[PDB]
Amino acid sequence: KPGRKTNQLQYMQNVVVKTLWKHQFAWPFYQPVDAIKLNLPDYHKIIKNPMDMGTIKKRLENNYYWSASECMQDFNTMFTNCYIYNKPTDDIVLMAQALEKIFLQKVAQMPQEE
Ligand SMILES: CC(=O)OC[C@]12CC[C@H]3[C@H](C[C@H]4O[C@]45CCCC(=O)[C@]35C)[C@]1(O)CC[C@@]2(O)[C@@](C)(O)[C@@H]1CC(C)=C(C)C(=O)O1
Repeated sequence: KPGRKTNQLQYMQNVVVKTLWKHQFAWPFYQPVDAIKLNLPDYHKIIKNPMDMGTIKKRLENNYYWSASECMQDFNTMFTNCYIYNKPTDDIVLMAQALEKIFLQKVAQMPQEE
């Protein structure tokens, strides 16, 4: 509920979200995993905290977050869910790993808070 705009949250929108959206492998993460549309009967049993980059993009627009660290945790949840749910050989796993590498590169260049 307490939410806000900081230099760091601004960077999460204008650099991190904007760069990741453009990647060739980003499209599966544009919206919540839909267990009905994708015929995944155990998804919501296995993954208790779903997250996707569409939801993060909206939270940033609605000043949902108090700090960039909160936003980073949601990206982490999005990636970790993919790794936990899927098999090691699944291409979606390699897609997530490519996105997460870029995410981390951007987080490392993020301006320090205050
Ligand atoms: C269609 C869709 O959106 O997903 C389907 C799929 C992910 C994407 C896959 C692929 C099937 C192969 O068809 C390929 C062909 C080559 C490459 C490829 O990308 C896709 C489209 C799927 O692998 C089948 C199952 C699966 O649903 C997930 C469960 O593995 C999810 C789906 C989602 C949204 C996430 C984030 C997750 O953790 O995992």
